[PDB]
This record gives sequence, structure tokens and C-alpha cells, in this order.
Amino acid sequence: NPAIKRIGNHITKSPEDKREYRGLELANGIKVLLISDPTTDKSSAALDVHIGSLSDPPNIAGLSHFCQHMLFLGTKKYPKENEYSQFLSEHAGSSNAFTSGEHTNYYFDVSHEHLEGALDRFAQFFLCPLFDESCKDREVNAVDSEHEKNVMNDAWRLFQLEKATGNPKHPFSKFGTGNKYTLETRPNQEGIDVRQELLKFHSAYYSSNLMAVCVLGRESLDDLTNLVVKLFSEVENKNVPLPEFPEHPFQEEHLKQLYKIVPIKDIRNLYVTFPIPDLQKYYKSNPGHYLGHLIGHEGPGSLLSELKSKGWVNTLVGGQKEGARGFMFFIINVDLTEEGLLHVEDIILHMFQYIQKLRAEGPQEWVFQECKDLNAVAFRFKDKERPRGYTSKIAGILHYYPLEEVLTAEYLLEEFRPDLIEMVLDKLRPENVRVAIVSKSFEGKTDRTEEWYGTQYKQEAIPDEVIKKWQNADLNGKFKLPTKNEFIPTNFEILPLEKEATPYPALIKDTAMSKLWFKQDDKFFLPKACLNFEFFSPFAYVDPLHCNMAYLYLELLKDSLNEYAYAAELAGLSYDLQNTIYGMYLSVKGYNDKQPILLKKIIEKMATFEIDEKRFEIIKEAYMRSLNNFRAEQPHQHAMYYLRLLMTEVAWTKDELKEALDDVTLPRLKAFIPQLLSRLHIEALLHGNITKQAALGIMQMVEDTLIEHAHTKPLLPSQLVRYREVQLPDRGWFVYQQRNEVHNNCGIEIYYQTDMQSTSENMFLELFCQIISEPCFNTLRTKEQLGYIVFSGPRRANGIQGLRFIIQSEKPPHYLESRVEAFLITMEKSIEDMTEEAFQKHIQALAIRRLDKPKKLSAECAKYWGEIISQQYNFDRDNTEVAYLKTLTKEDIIKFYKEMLAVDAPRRHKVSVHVLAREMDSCPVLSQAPALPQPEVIQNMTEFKRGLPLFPLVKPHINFMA
Repeated sequence: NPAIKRIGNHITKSPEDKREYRGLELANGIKVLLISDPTTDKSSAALDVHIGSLSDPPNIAGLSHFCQHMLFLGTKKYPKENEYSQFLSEHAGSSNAFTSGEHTNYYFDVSHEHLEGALDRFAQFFLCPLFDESCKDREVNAVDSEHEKNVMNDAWRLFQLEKATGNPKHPFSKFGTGNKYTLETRPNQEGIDVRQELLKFHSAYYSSNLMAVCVLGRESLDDLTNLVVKLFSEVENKNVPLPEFPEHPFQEEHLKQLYKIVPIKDIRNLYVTFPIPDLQKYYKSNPGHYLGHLIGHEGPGSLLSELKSKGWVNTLVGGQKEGARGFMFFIINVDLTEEGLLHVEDIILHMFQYIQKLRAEGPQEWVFQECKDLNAVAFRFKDKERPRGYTSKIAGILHYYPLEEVLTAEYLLEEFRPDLIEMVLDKLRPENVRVAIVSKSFEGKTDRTEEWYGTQYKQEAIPDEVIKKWQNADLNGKFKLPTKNEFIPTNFEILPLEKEATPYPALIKDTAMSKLWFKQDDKFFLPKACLNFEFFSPFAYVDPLHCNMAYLYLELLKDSLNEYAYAAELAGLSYDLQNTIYGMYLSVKGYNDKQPILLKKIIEKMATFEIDEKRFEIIKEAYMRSLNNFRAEQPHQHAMYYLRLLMTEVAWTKDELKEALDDVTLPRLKAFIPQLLSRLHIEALLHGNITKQAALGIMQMVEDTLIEHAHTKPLLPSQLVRYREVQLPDRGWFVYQQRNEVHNNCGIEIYYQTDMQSTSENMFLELFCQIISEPCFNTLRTKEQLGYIVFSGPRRANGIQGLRFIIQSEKPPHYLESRVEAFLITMEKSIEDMTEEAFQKHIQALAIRRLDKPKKLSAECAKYWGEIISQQYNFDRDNTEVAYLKTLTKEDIIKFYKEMLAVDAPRRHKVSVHVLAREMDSCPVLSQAPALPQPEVIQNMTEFKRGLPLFPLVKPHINFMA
């Protein structure tokens, strides 16, 4: 009563959302949204502090981010550096946090039965962080590593280069991540006791008046209230003024500027920016979004359309970009074709012509009304959120909207504002534009360097002569506003539940041409459906060349429908179409009303496709760069890539692919498509607000369309070939080594292949993985600090599984190899030493993780899809496997380890991929690392697979139907 300052009134929610809500402000001024969901299997809490990088003291960059890391390492109440993390994993929970320029958001989830234990521990982060001295030195490393991975990343480099091109005095120029230099090195060589700096900052800013909390669980709103009051009213209120940044970081001297940047990958991009006022307050009208919607439009008449037709650009992004309380930006970025790179001037001219067209037409309330009506539908039928994301999201926005509005606030438009719309529009002018071109062509031509990432760039002033030509931009007949979106749904009737309906997808069609799986939605009751289609054809992956074609074909098809599908896009109807090693994949997700129309359009197009000369050349050129650009991917990604190539029966490599690419000609492609489409087998899963007859017809309509235009006939059954995984030999150990020429770190994946998937083998691996999950992180990272990326878990492919570790670090692979091997022995002991309850706790957490039920249609659909793709069709796996899981004993897991994992194990199957750093030319191969044998260094992948047997495929769980 006196701990609570205010109780908001009914929190406006959708009539579909059955969760209970209560808004409220505490005495200390913390804003809170309580969420009651009696059915959730996992509860959640999140706290957003409205302070971040921008408030980073000038002499210690990234203190806010560092502080973020440190709170997870111990409090007075719970001293153990890993007490928080360990408590979550043991109770099926997870957690994380992030830091932005004005916020620090911490969140977690845990089994619904441990919200308190969880939340209690969590609250200490904001009451008594210990900021231990030993944890501080260790963790400064993790941060450094995090920043390390970002250095060779084009996105991060441009993100910071912007901050560096504006007013240096503005806190916007700050380096938010920090690293070893700014967080330890420099501080030292300047006499700074960081543990104090952390303590300082935390006390100065973690004031209750600047915090929002969101908690969700099965407890009653009343119970949730007491709970939050109990653990949070004790957070002190130092009435700290919320940082404001009136006055744009981009001032006059920063306008009419041109920057030429050299990228890491081979990409071509034009970045156009305009400084705009902070539009956040205008959330009920959203003038910036109106302009974003139009300028960003991709349908007929749109700017993107003309820019694409002149073959200058391929994609476009327009709209308002966020800055901070006090300033925002309005951007328009397009990628560039080769020709496009030479018409940047003209491209920007068109941009100003389209904008001029907007001025000429003036606000358009029907467009507002359309966006408004759409958004209304969106909110009503919004899918239920996974609790963690939801709590995290509400927590952050509680800082911007009235308790009552925190839900509807970002979805419901309320007021039409011609005035605002015209105000922002008036800022999209040549006199205050910023232009940035990103091209390798600038290699050598630059004369400046961004200090933090090392970005190569030159700066010029845009010639008043040119600025002038842009102001004179007059209307262009190629530009027309969009017309009424005929794709907007209107039918939301949720069909009654057919009596013969079932709990799992049913096989309702089994023919040479197609195997149709179907399930009518029996739990989410939203006017949506998922139409998933698997197209099988040997000619999609038959050889490198055909792979490039299957890809280019589908990519050109998507390009043609783009302009037509953009509408369906904005209307909650979208499709995913891509080539696979088995042929093709198509998925249509969204409101069911208009799906059949889009589907039919998609299939009809792919069966009667006519390739454009110019589009083919442009797309191909990009595909080339795309394959090449893999060399700029992170080490650990390279590691996973290679291990995938090595363990799979068939697998063309990016080198092979780009080699075969030149041989792909327009004629050649035109011939490929019909051959691809001539013989197929389709396996589909239709799931949602749809009936069995509706579904059978969709399946028949697809089949029929193909038959009529591609004369497609059935694939033979024996032709339905699946690839196998290479069978490693008992007690073997191979090492395949490569070098990452861009990044300056090492990567590594170690895979201990066990056996074919199966109820028993599966759980043995899953329980063991559950048990070592946090310990691994805690050991290889928290303690040993090997690097930012440290992962462990099961590996599942081609029906086979195993335990694997992935690490990206500065230390050499062979070194990581040792520490891991060591960690393995540490776990063996740990397992012998843990109490029986400890063990049972782990079983329970695994169980809860597996039995967690999907909250939305796409989620449930996906689990099914997987059983189908894997041809295992084990739709009841979770109940079965958990049942079995509960039967395991500390003894079983020890046996499984001794037999499959232990360094001296009889059936240890070990493969390693070492990806060396840029600087290391070559290289070899506290805890006690078991003495390792002599690995057999893989010289050639083809040879490697030839000399080993291949496993069999898993036997399909016969789903007797008709």
C-alpha cells in the first residue's frame, strides 16, 4: 500500500490475449507490468535501466556495457560468481542482457516453479553487485573478445564510422562496446581503480526512478504484485535526471557531406541520411512511418521499382532510424549494381524526385487509414510471445508509454497528422543530406581511418553545383503512389473443429506425386495458416553447376514476384522460397484468407517462368560476390562450414560453386528449369485455420498447376535419395586445418560422433549435454576466458548425432583442444561427485525444456516440419523421450561417457576443425588435459570420405494412415 505509488487501470490488450495484466508504479518510482499466465511452463522477469553507452564516462569507454557483464558475477546476498547462471540451468532457465545507447536490459526465464528463487537472485544485481576484483580482470577479456569479433564486420564498422563523422563533442561519437584497452590497459596506465568506477557508475545511475520491470508467471496478479514489491521496493531512488540530447549530433558542418568507404566484404552500397527531430512523442500518428512506408515502398510506382529497372539498385530501405532522446535520422539506403555505382548522382536525384512527388500530393489519409487498419488486425491476432522476449520488450517500452498503453502503444495509430507529415518531409532536402558510398573501388583512394575499427575512408563536400541540381528535382512520371492494397485480409472466421481432426499432423495423401501431411489448428485459434512444401528433384544438387542454377532460378523468380508480393507482405502474407540439396523449399505463412491466391501465383510463375536478360546478369554477378564474401565470415563459422563438408556424403564447396558459376549461361539456365520441373515428388504440411478439404485442394491445385505448365510427373521412390553422414572409426581422431584470411582469431569445432539417433542415444546425449552446459560456459569462458564465443551441445545431422564444442578465440586451436579435453575430465568427476538429487534436478530441467509447449502456430508447425524433413515423423517424440529420460541414472550417463566420450574410450569418434587466424602462418595439434594421441591430419576431403563407411539412414516412424 505505501510501497506502491500507483496502480494503472485496465491494461488494454487484445481480446484474443487470455493473459492477465496489471500496471503499477512503486514508491521508489520503478514502473512495473505484471503478467499472469496460469499455463506458462516457463516464467520470466526483465529489468530495463534507462542508462547506457551514451552515459559512458569519457575516460572509460564501455563502462556501462562492462558493468552489464559484471552484475552476473556475484552479489553480497549470493557471492558465487556463477550462482545466477547455475541456478537457472538447474531449473530450465536461461538469461542474457544487452546495452544500447540509452538502456541496459537484463532478463531471464526459468521453470514456472522457480520465479522467486530466480527473481530474488536477479534483484541483487541492482542492490549489491560485488564487482569482484578477480572477476573484473577475467571478464574484461570477454568484452575484448566480443569487440574483437566485430572489428572485421562491415556493419559494425559503418555503425561506428557514422558516430565518428558527426560532432566529436556529442556523446553520440562514443565507442559503446569497449575492450581490453579502454577497460583495463588505459585505465591502469592512468591510475584508475575500475572496481570503484564500476561501483561509482552503478550507484550514480542504477536509480529506481530510472527502472522498469516486467514479470510474468502463473501466479495471480495479486501474488505477482506482492512478489515484486518484496524484492524491489528496496531499490534506492537517487532521483537521477534522465539524459537528454537536444541538438543533433549532425550539425551544419556535417551536412552536404560525402564519404567513400572501403568495405571488408566486396559489397556496393549507397547510404543517404537526413537529420530529423525526435519523433518518438508523435507515436499516435507516426509521421516518420508514413514517409517510410511510401519512400520505402516496393510495389508498382515505387522509387525502388524505377531504380531497379535502370538496373542501378537491387534492394532499398527507407524510413526513420532511431538516434536517442532528442534526435533521429531518416535514411534511404540501397545496394548498388556495378552500373549503379556509376550513377549514384542520378540515383540520389530520383530519390529527391520521388520525395518531390510526395510534396506534390501532400498527406494522404487513405494511406494512413490503411496502415492503421492493418496495424489493428496485427495487434488483435498477434501471436503469443515466448515469455523472455516479451518481458524484455515490455520492460524497455515501459519507459515510453502510459502503463495502460504499453501493449497497444506500438501497434495502434490514432491520429492523422498532415502537419507532422509535412514537417518531417520538409527535412528530406538536398541541403541537409549526407551521402556515403561503400565500394572496394575506393581501395587506395582513401586518406582517413576510423580509430576503433580501422575503417579506410575519404571525405568530400558535395558540390553546391550538384546540391543545386537535386533541389531542382522535378516530378518524374515513373513515380506513382501505391494504390489500394487488394491483399488486405477481411475474412477472419475461425472454422469449427472438424470432428475427425487429430492432435498430430495426419497423412491425408500418399501418392507418387505427393505425400500431404495436415493438421487443423486445435489450440491457437487465429485466422492464420502455414503451407509448407518440399519439392524433390535430383537435378537441384546433382553437381555444382546445377546447384548454381537451382539457386539463380529461384532467386530470379523471387525478383519478378517481388513487386507483386510486397503488398501481400504488408498484409501479413509472406513466402519463403529457396533451393536445397534435395531440390526446393516453399513456405507460405500468414492470414489464411488470401494465401491460395499468393500460392497459386507463386506456383504458376515458377512453372512458366521467363528470365529477364538484364536481371540474370545482375543477380549472377551478385551471387559471385556472395560466394566470395564467405572468406570474410568469422572463423567459427568457417569451422562449422568445413565440418559440414567433411561429414556429409555429398556437398559441393563454395570454391567448386563459384568455379562452376561462369559456365552458367542464360541459354543453359532456360534449359535447366524445365528439366528441374519435369519430375518431382512433393511432401507438404498444411497447418492452421484450414480444413481437410481446403488443404487437399491446395495440394491438388499446386500439383495441377505444375502438371499443366511443366508436364511434371512423379519421381520414382528409389530416386528419393537422402545423404548419409561419414562413419568415423572406433578410437579415431582426425584434424582438418585451414586459415581465415580476414579475421585475426581462431575458430574450432570438435565433434565427438556417437551413434545413430534413437530414443536411448538421444537422451544419453541430451542429459549429458544438459549437465555440462553451464559448467562448460563457466569453465571455458567465465574462468578460463578462452573467448567470447564458447558453445557446447548436441550435433544432429543425417540421422546421426554427437557432442560438439565450438570456440572462437585468440589462443591457437591445439591449445583450445587441450582445455576442452581437460574440461571433459572435470565433468566426469563432477558427475561422480554430484548428489543423486543434483542428477534428478538435471533430468527435470531437460524434461521441462523439452515439454515446453509452443505458444504460436508457426512454432508448433515447425516442430512437425522437422519430424517430416528428417523423415523420422516422430510427432510424439517429446512425451516418449521425456518418459525414457526419467529412467536414466547417474550410472547410465557414466557408462555412456566411459564408452563414447572419455579420451581412452573404446568407441570415441573424434573430428576437429582448426581454423587459424590471419596472422598465424601455420600451427600444430589450471586443469589437467589428458595426454592426446597423434591426430590423422586430413589433407583432402574427397579422399577422407572415400576411405570411410557411411552410416545408414534412420528408419521412419510408420504413421499408418491413408
